[PDB]
Amino acid sequence: EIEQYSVSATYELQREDRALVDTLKFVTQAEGAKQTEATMTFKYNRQSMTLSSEVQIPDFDVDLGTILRVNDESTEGKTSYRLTLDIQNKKITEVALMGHLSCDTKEERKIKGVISIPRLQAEARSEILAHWSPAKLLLQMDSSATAYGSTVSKRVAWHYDEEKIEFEWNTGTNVDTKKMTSNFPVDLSDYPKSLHMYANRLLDHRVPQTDMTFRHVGSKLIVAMSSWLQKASGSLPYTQTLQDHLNSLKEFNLQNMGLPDFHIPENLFLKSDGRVKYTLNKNSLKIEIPLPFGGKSSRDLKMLETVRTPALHFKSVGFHLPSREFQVPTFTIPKLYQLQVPLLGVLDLSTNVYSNLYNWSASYSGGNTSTDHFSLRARYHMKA
Repeated sequence: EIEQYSVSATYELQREDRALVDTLKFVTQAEGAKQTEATMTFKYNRQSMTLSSEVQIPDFDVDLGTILRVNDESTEGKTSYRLTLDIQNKKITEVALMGHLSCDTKEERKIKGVISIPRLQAEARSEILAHWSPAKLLLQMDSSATAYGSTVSKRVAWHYDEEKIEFEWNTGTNVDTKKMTSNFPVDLSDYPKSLHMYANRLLDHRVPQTDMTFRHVGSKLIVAMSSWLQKASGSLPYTQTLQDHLNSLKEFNLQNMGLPDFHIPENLFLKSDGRVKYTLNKNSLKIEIPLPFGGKSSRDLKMLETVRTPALHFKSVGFHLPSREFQVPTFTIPKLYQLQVPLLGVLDLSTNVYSNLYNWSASYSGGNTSTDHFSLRARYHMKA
C-alpha cells in the first residue's frame, strides 16, 4: 500500500483574497494507498499580521488549530488594535482571548481585555479607561473575574475637578454556596456505578456457615451512631441532612463525593466599602509651566526610529542574515506642564465593612467648614 516515504518542508505563498499567507507546511505522509498524514502547517498572513498554526494528527485525533488575529488599527491620531487569540481544540474554540484597544492620543484612552472560557466558565475582565484632559484628569479601572461562580470585583474610580476631588474604592467579592455547588461539577461520571457495584459485591459475598452479610452490621452501627448523635444537643437541619446521608450510607451507596450538607450560609458576602471626599472649595489652580526645548520628535534625539541590523550575505560560506527591523517606541516631549495646586478643606472620609454577620459603619468629616467664618464640626461615629 505504501511504495515509499517522503518528508518535505515546501514553503508556499497562498492568495488570501487580497492578502498573502506565508504558508509553510511540513507533511510526513507515506506515499501510496496508506497516507500517514501528519502535517504541522504554520500559516502567516504578512499582509494582515495574522499568525496561524495547524497540526492534524488523526492517529490520536489531534487536530489543533491556533489562530492569532491581530488588527492594525493605529493611525496618527487614533491608535487602536484588536488582539485575538482563538484556541480551538479539535477545531472547538475552548479558550478565546480578545483585546479591544482604543487608546486615542487626545482625550479617550480605551484599554480593554476579554478573558472567558466557554467550557469551564472562567470569565475575567480587564478594562482600563483614562479620559485625558489638559485642565483636570479622568481615569477609571475595571477588573472583574468570575470562575465557577466566584464573583470578584474591584470598583475604584478617581476624578479630578476644580471644585471637588473624590476617590472611592469597592472590593466586591461574593461567593454563593448553591452557586458554587451548581457551577462546579460535583458529580463524577464514574462513581455512582462504582458504589452500586461495590454494594452488590458486599451483599453477594459473606462468610460461610451463615447468611448474614456485613450490611446488617453496618446498618446497626449507623443506627447506633445516629442515636448517639441525637442523644446530644443541637437541633439544626444539617443534622437531618446528616441523618439522610447516614440512611443512604447504610446500603453503602452514595451519589457524590464527600458530604452534600452545607453548614455555611448560602450567601457568603465580603465587601470593603470606602471613599475619599476631598473638597477644594470651588476652583483649582492649573499652572502651565513652560518647558523649553520641547515638542521634539524622535529624529531630533540624534537617534534612529527603527534599528536595522547589518544584513550579511556572504557567498563564500553561504551565510544569510536579513535585516531585523526593531521598532523603538516613540515619545513626544511636552511643551508645557499642567500642575495642579490644591486648596484647604473641608475634608471627609467614610468607610464601611460588610463581612458575613458583620456590618461595621464609620464616618468622619474633619476640617473647618468655613475658613472665613470658623464653623468647625469634626464629628465621628463608629458602629459595629
